[PDB]
Amino acid sequence: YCAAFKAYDFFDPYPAFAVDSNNSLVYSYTLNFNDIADAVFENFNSQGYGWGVVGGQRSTNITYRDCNLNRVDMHNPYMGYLKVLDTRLGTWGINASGMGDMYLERVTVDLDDSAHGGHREHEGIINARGDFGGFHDGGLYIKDLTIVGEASAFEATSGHPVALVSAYSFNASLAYIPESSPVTPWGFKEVIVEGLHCPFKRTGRRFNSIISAPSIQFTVYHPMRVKLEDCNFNSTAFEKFDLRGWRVTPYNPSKVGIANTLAFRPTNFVDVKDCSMVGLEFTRPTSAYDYSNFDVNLVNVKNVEEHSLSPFTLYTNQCGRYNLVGCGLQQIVDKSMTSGERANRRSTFSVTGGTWNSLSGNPTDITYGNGYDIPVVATGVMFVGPYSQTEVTGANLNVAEFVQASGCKFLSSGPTYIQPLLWSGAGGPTGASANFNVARGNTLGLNISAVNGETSQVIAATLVIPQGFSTGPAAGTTYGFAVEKNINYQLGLNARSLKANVGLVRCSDTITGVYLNA
Amino acid sequence: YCAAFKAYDFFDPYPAFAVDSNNSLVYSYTLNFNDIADAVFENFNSQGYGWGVVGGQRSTNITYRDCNLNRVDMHNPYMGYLKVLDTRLGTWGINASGMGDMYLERVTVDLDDSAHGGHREHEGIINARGDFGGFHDGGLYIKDLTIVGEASAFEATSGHPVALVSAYSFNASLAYIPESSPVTPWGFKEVIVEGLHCPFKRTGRRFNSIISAPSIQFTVYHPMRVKLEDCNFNSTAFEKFDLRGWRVTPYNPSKVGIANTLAFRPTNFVDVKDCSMVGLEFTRPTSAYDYSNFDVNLVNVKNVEEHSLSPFTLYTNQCGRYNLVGCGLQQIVDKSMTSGERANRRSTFSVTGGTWNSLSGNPTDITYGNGYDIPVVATGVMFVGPYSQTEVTGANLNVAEFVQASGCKFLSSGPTYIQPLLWSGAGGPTGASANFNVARGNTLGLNISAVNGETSQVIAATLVIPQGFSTGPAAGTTYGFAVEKNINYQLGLNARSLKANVGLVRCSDTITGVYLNA
Repeated sequence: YCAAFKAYDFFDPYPAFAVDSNNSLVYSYTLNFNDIADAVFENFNSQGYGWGVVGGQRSTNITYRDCNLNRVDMHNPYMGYLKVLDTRLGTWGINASGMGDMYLERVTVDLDDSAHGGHREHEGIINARGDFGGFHDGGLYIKDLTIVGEASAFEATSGHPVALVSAYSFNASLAYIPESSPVTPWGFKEVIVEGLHCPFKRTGRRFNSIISAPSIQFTVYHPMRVKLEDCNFNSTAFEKFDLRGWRVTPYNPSKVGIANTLAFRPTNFVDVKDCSMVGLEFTRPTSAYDYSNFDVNLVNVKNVEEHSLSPFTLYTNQCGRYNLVGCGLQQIVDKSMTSGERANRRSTFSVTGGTWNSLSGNPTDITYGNGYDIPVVATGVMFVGPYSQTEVTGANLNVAEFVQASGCKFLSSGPTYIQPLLWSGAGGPTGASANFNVARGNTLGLNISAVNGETSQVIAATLVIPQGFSTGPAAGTTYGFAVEKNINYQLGLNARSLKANVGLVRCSDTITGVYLNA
Repeated sequence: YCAAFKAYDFFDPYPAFAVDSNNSLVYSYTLNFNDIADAVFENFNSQGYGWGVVGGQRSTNITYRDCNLNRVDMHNPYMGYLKVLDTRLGTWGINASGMGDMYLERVTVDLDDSAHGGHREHEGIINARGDFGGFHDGGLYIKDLTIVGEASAFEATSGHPVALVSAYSFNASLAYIPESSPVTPWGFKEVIVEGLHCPFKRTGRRFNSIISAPSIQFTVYHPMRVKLEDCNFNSTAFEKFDLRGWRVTPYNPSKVGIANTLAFRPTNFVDVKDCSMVGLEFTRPTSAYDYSNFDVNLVNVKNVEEHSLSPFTLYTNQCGRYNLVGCGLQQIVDKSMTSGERANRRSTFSVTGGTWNSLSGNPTDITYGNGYDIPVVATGVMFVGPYSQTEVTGANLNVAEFVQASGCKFLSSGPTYIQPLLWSGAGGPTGASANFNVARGNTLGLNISAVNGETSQVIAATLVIPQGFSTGPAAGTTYGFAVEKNINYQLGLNARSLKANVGLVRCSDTITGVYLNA
């Protein structure tokens, strides 16, 4: 019952290490307060091994400035704001349920936990209270966060590193939010991270998950909006968004099954700008909880560190819409590597600008419904990979079937640019057998060798695949001087929903090759 | 005449509430200073109803930190800088004319004004002094501003909520900047807002305007550059940029009439990124003050709250260039809802990526000059709305006439995609009548039923509308095997500036339908 005060340079050489008969850690606090308001703590010094040194309950407008503590904690939720500025934090991080907003600025976290064997009560760095239901009805705003250490002792027992943000309940029959309560059970309403620095390289992935709910109690919602900006993870493995332990979103209370991402409203939003990772993964929830529709925006995302190659790959398993602008893309895979599932809904992908360097593989790996009804669209993209103009390679067929391109360039190795080859043979007047799929809307070029009585000429024709308004084939005519005749060509088409299957190549003269005229 | 000092820990349980014989508020101060420099005020407590408790004149390099005051004010302009950090403010906000820069960081504003009978000296939250001409020759930089309350008394007595930033003069004959003065009469030279939080939902719109000049004195220029980022208005009505009441911009001193927004230089710049609002509106000034040319950039703008649907609408009747990248667009309306005026000049629109979900209406509403000379250009956009492939609907004709699209998809309700239908009939050799407009540069596909002496075939042909270099019609030639003849078709065109009117459908065989091949 204190208000309008300020504390100053208390000095503790090291915190207490209290155990029980079984040599397991028990609670002990250097500072413990209940029912305070308008408090400022400055230059507090209690850092080291042991239990968290701060315990708070039912407080308002708490500020920590220039402190050196191993934990900032709050059992009963706070209200108003909670500010941690210019503070160095220990392995426990921050554990606080709240009905307000949390602010972090210029905070360093040290994750070493060697003295403790396992004993990690909350699996993330910034956590809600697992004994209060795991709710935080407010936003979290982070600026210039620095991470050092690894927390190897926890990883040995659990098998994975710590998460960045965690919000879950230990037991839904003891800690939960009742239906009649006016509290909205948000894990965190919003998460904004602007500036994450990791000066030391990590072999593997930096975090187990960005937002984690590793329980099976299903008490709180996944955050409505997550934004990452200027975050350098400095790791050699892809980061992932795990969505497998969250309550059903309040945007779909009736639990309507979504068939296409464009036929339902979005329920969650993710933005990543100017951040550096090797890859990003989205894992959908299990059945009876899979009713979300995500909206993802990626801008200028690639790997800048020298040890792990530049291009990044996008793994996805959750229904949603994906937009990429000026990114260093490597591959698009419609599966989650963590679980192995292969997607069960129709998504949307759009790529604008940047470079699509697939290295030694195909640009896309999409197999849900054989890839039909998946509109991958690219505009003004430079494609680098195992493409060829004289041989029909796997990359040539993959990019022609799955990607609708416009104003794009292709370059395998040489200083110049090439046109991918799709088919080679002799398309005479009786037809020739072909078998390959092309996305409707792509432009194809055909090299024609026209021969008259005693004269011949090389013809370069251009053909556009119809969008699918009709069941007719793709055909056209052109003229050639020095032979004084018309050249007629036609490609047979079989319906493949968004794509088309070429089954027969036919021309009045001989067609020698079909090229991707992107 | 004080300098190089600091003041700490002054507690005032509540500010003075001074009135006059007519029970109206009069001035009263807790702190008052003239001619100071290098001053720091920390932990000042004076909060509640009454007149603003701070009044300053002619100062340099003033700093407020960790304060709890109902107003921060400067009557005569300051120079150097003015900083408000980690401070809680009352309903008055900040009122300061300046000859320097203003900085705000982590400031909470409470808008409740019940005790006052609806009287506000200024109509915004951050204001320039109206008794000094309403000028501020310098920038305004805001970071993590939080708004609580509603200011219901002022809204009840005026009809609209308070504005965000305000700069105007009460009387131009008493407070103004003379021509011979070296002061440049900027309202605010630059406005940068990064982070706006509104934890409580508002029924209506949060602010009357972003930058407001609600007088008819015309003493200061509109801000040259305005930037918004990570702003969540949490309201159910659109926000608007009101451009009435501003002095003519110095970029057009001779007041040259602009006609196309591309033949004159830009005069004002607006950027909005990752903001959440229902809509956005631009209202042009009245005649004798409409000489501005705006440059607007919108990146990733949509509504994320659960109560108001995701897609956002753009209202504008002001001459300028508009760019949208990855936005959740609903409709583009070339009129102002506030005033009802439509337009008088030619603008430019460019849409890249994102989703264009028009719900149950048309994607565009453009009227000025019947839509001609307005180049709306889209690239890689997914269109959702009342489209149909078996029937001709208004959305089909609207999107065909007003939007020039390339690499775009259409989905009405189903799990698959459709091609909008523009015309149905029987286009024989004589020619069937038709009447519909299509923007030049779009690709049109037509379903043709070809019949030979005994054989028949379905033909799918594509056509590109010429850009307008000539007065000839759009024609083409294709070939069909199994009928052994060429198929010729032609669409009669009537020139409408950037568009073309199709008046006749002609083909040697029968044309049964015309589709938008995008």
